[PDB]
Amino acid sequence: LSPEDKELLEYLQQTKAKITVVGCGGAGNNTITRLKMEGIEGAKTVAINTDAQQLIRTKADKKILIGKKLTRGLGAGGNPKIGEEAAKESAEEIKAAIQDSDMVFITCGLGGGTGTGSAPVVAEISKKIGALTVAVVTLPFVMEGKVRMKNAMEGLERLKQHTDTLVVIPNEKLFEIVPNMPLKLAFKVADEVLINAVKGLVELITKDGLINVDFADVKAVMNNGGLAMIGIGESDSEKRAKEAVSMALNSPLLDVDIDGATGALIHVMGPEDLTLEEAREVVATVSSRLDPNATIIWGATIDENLENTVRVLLVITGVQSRIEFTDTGLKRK
Ligand SMILES: Nc1nc2c(ncn2[C@@H]2O[C@H](COP(=O)(O)OP(=O)(O)OP(=O)(O)O)[C@@H](O)[C@H]2O)c(=O)[nH]1
Repeated sequence: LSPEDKELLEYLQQTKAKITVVGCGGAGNNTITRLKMEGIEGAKTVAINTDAQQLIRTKADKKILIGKKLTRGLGAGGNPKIGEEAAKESAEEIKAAIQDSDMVFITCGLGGGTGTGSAPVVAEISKKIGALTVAVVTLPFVMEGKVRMKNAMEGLERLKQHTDTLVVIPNEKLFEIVPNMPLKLAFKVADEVLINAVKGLVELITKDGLINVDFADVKAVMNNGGLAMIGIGESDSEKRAKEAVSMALNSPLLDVDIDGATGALIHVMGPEDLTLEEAREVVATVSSRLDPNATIIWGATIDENLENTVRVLLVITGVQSRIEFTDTGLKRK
């Protein structure tokens, strides 16, 4: 290299795109374990919990037992205030774990005491250290009771204050995607949706695909993404891409009017035969549903184990104006 280049290269050393995924509580730890095992690209995994038992069986690059003094390696018994206090007690440890992150993804299942209470604290620390802060959480199933939903919605309001983009997945809508879903599989299905949303979002940024995804562009869209919801579709039919995206756009997970969306993140995943043209069609389709002024970030990657199905992850941002937060859940205005 040359003097100019050598300098630049060194610059590239300091600069980067450090991404960290933080799973709080049992549901959050379960998600992290999966990401670590199946291997998530270009991202560090961090699991935190008050419950030492759940944490020890979890798998991640780093684990943080929060609230030692407060809970003594025990769970929060459903009390969000314990999770919040616990996270505060361990702020320094959490800070050390996500310290040099350019972007932090916070994931958990809202409704319990740990995830609900600590997620907002992790988010506050994430922004204070200057990282693009994104949350991807789930709301509980109706069958879990109103207390769990209230605590979740309150935690959702608190989280909303400290995140740059808050992606919310309504577990209850999973029953609209698979009507005859056996209760014993309800959480195994939610698990699948959570992983696809988080891994899908993370890899859209870190995984090499048929087209480059610029981190700066991702920042611009998510810096003020506000409240976001997802849509998931997949098809192996003649018009794989067309059907997949149609499924995503009509997904019950995307429970809101999207015409008033400020932006979107689109991740097209398919087998080795996936072309840029299919991905283009997915994006073209989505763009016609959103405001003509919305910013759309998209990518297309190859998923080794897909065979001949194309999957589409959609993330519509800035829909807070079309949603209302109630103690019973999210309601479309
Ligand atoms: N996908 C998924 N969601 C889960 C699972 N377990 C529970 N949930 C959901 O996540 C919410 C919070 O549960 P946990 O993560 O177990 O709770 P916690 O944050 O650890 O809180 P405490 O046990 O009170 O300390 C529940 O209300 C369910 O909606 C799981 O295995 N997978």
